[PDB]
Amino acid sequence: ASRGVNKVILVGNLGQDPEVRYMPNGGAVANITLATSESWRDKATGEMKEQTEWHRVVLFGKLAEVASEYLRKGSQVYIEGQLRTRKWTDQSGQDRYTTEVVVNVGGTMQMLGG
Amino acid sequence: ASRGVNKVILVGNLGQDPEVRYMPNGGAVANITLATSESWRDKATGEMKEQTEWHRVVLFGKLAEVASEYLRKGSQVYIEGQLRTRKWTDQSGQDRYTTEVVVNVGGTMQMLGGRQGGGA
Amino acid sequence: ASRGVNKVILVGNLGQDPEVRYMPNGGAVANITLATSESWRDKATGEMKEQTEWHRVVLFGKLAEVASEYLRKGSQVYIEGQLRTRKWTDQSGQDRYTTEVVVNVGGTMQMLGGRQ
Amino acid sequence: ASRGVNKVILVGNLGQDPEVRYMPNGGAVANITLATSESWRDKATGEMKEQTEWHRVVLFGKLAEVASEYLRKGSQVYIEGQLRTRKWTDQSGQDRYTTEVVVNVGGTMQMLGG
Repeated sequence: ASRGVNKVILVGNLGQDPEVRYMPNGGAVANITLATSESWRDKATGEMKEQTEWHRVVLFGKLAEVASEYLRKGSQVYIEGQLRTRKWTDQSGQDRYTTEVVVNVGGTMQMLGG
Repeated sequence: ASRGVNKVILVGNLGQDPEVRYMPNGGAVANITLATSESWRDKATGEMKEQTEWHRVVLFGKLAEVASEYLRKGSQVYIEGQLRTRKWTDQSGQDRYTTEVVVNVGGTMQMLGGRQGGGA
Repeated sequence: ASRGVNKVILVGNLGQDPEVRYMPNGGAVANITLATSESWRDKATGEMKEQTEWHRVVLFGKLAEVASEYLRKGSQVYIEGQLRTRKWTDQSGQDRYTTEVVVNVGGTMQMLGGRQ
Repeated sequence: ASRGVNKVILVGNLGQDPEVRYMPNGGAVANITLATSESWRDKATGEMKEQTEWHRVVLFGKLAEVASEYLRKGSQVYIEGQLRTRKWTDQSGQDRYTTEVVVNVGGTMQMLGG
């Protein structure tokens, strides 16, 4: 063929309110940041030893809007976007961010969250 | 005591042979780079186009090894790892890479895929 | 292709309290039934129509227990088991049930309150 | 309280030709049967036993067609449908089949390369 399967699945809480914004063509684009966590106590020296990944998801169109009107910090959502590392040059050098992009092929859904 | 679900699923072809290591000379860590692709005929030229994401997957333990013994450039694998963006300071500033880490909760599997008969 | 990938992912609510069982082996086996839902509109025969699949998940070992101690009707869990249609002859004919089996390769996790 | 996430992911080989049908008036419906496998040696016998699940996937629209035109037996596909147990009364009693339904939210893709 010439395609493959690039899929990301997430169940997490927004760590910050939806970071909305618009662009050319007049685009709706939410930038929520999810946080998954995985703990595993045993053999160390003190207290606690948890780890929590922070995903940089990226919504578009409706979802973007939806996110904006109803998503809040603490909420718990299920994302089915896809990996998309994007290059951008900072105030000098080139930086790239891998973000969770939910475009059609996937979709957000929230739970009872908090 | 937080958890949630951080899962990545990939079906793709390695774009470069597998980068394998062993620490402590057995904590094997493979670093294969997958490539997924998504085309479409560009409408304004009518020509063919194709953007292709390159994922940086990371295998461990057995899979790492497995990858090493049987995973070659162009091979097609199914990974079920999880997202793990990790921070590292370059030769000056701080950089972070989001890699596909396959640790237990997931696992690699290859298809007959493309480009075989290695050792002509 | 020689082994393939059989994976099921679910986010749903138990429709009834668990159903723990202990087999000779000594293991515990929870049989919670999840319910996913998908509503939608039309123009043929219906209003805002909603159909809801009922998955028959199957837990083992710890999870089975966990489920038992803290899973009740209405809880919301994330299962990562695998499809497993199993044949069994009823009080006469042969019947087969496709159940969501979570064995190692996957795992349960609940939303809103947990092992806490 | 009217959703959740019901998703099935499969990478497998059709165990035989895709049963391709074109509904009463138009849209088709493919009925390919996937086969996943899981082996292991016997902790005593040493035999290389292997259990293999057979999924009953269901394609629609394009995919259905695609399947028909290019999915040959033995083909290896990736399905991203969702679980859908459906009730039907046999030539007497009530029977229910849990099938892998690929409707929009998912999609078929075959492997090959050679």
